[PDB]
Amino acid sequence: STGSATTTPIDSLDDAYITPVQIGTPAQTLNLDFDTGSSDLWVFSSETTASEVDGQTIYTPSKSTTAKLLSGATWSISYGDGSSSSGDVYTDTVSVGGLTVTGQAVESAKKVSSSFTEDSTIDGLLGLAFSTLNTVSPTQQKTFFDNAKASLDSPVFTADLGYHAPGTYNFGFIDTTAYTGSITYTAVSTKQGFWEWTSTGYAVGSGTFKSTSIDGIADTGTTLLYLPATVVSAYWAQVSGAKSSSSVGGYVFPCSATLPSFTFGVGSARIVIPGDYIDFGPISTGSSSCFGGIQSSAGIGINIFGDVALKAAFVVFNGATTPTLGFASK
Ligand SMILES: C#CCN(C)Cc1nc([C@]2(O)CN[C@@H](c3nc(-c4ccc(Br)cc4)no3)C2)cs1
Repeated sequence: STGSATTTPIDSLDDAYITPVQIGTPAQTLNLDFDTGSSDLWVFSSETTASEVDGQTIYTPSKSTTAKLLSGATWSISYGDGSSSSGDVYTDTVSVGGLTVTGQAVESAKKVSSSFTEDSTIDGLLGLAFSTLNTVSPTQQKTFFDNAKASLDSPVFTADLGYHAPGTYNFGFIDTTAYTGSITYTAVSTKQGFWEWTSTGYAVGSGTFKSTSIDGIADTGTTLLYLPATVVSAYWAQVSGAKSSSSVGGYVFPCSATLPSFTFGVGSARIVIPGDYIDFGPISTGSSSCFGGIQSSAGIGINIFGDVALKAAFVVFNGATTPTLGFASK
């Protein structure tokens, strides 16, 4: 089997991408944030504390003929921004882009933190990291991909995120029309539960390439590109007036600037992030200070190839017995 679904930016900055997911019978369609950096499929629901729901579409398990309480199971998760959610668990039929998993754990939120409430466009998350990170207790649950894997034509999914435009998540096949050149595959470590790999270096703008190993994770659920402070400083040093602002929480730059590209290495191949992809616009409405799309990982303990990087590429998440990541230009 295969599936194919369109993913759409939630706003004009590409802060996140949402993909429609069918849950239950009859289908209840919720728009979920596919997150290769976590492993829980959780939704706003009829159980979510009413004051914490503000415009989201909710899953109502009592209206699904295929829903079953996963008795005694609970879940609780926090994300890198400090947001969190928790609740109980149903199993139900879940379909993405025509690909169906029966008995998928659907984690129903009883509580969500303020950043989730405030984002009316995100109805929940669909985790696509390794199932060893799933938070359901006492019986850990598998991701949608892990459950689908054995049925897929090939044990892969691909992320083809757009820049200020929709893109595609495919399951079970590689769309050879969706990229240019070849896909370069690179080894993955699953030891931390992430799609963790080692970039071979970077370049700023038209500069020469610096060969240096950069461990990090491919994370569709993170907006920005978080890299070591040395690399990030070398990038922003090329932008007049750019500086790290403790009050804003990262590098800002004059909105009057044109930004240089940023290249990262994948083996002997290179992915070039256009400068415009690094512009996240005014820090507040009307400001002439703009927020940078490349930020230091120093406070977080891990480098993160988030959407800024991934949307410059066609990315293969190969979940074969030895997992690998593939990157192609597009
Ligand atoms: C600090 C620190 C150390 N590490 C915990 C950093 C890491 N963080 C991760 C994620 O938590 C998983 N994917 C990202 C993600 N964030 C979301 C999200 C959050 C809020 C809202 Br509102 C909507 C979506 N979805 O995915 C970040 C992996 S490693």
